[PDB]
Amino acid sequence: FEKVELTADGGVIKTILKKGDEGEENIPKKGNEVTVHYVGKLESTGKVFDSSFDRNVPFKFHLEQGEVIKGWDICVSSMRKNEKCLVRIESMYGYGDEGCGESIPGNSVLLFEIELLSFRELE
Ligand SMILES: C=CC[C@@H]1/C=C(\C)C[C@H](C)C[C@H](OC)[C@H]2O[C@@](O)(C(=O)C(=O)N3CCCC[C@H]3C(=O)O[C@H](/C(C)=C/[C@@H]3CC[C@@H](O)[C@H](OC)C3)[C@H](C)[C@@H](O)CC1=O)[C@H](C)C[C@@H]2OC
Repeated sequence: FEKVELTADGGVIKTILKKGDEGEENIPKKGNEVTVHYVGKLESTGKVFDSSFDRNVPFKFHLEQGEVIKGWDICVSSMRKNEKCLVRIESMYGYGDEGCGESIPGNSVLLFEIELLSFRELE
C-alpha cells in the first residue's frame, strides 16, 4: 500500500491501487502523449459522473501542457506505466470556483481512478 500527498497543501493526494513497471523508462515525461483509462466521481455525492469506459476509448493527452486540470498533470507525472491509482483533487487543482459544464459545480472536490496504459515521446 501507498498513499502519496503530491502537493504540500494536500490539494492532490494519490493512493496507489496497483504499482506499475519499474524503470525510469516507465515514467512519462513532460510533452509526452499519455494514454489512460479513468473513472471520475464527485466527492460530495460520491457518484460517478464520467469514465473512458462508457465509450471504451482510452483517453489521450499531452502531459503538462495545460490540456488537463492541474491535479491530473500532477498525478499522472508521478505514475509508472501500468500503475492504477485513486487521486483526490480539490477545487484549486480542479475546476475551481468556475466548475465545468453542469456536471461539475464550483468548489467541487474530484475523485479519479486512473490507469496509465502507456505513453510515447514526440518529435
Ligand atoms: C472542448 C472539447 C471537448 C474536449 C473533450 C474530449 C477531448 C473528451 C474527453 C474524454 C473529455 C470528456 O469528454 C466527455 C469529459 O471529461 C470530463 O467528464 C472529466 O471527467 C474530466 O474532468 N476530465 C477528463 C479527463 C482528464 C481530466 C479532466 C480534463 O482535464 O478534461 C479536459 C479539460 C476540460 C481541460 C480544461 C482545459 C482548460 C483549463 O483551463 C481547464 O481548467 C480550468 C481544464 C478535457 C479533456 C479537455 O482538455 C478537452 C475537451 O474538453 C470533463 C468534466 C468533461 C469532458 O467533456 C468536456
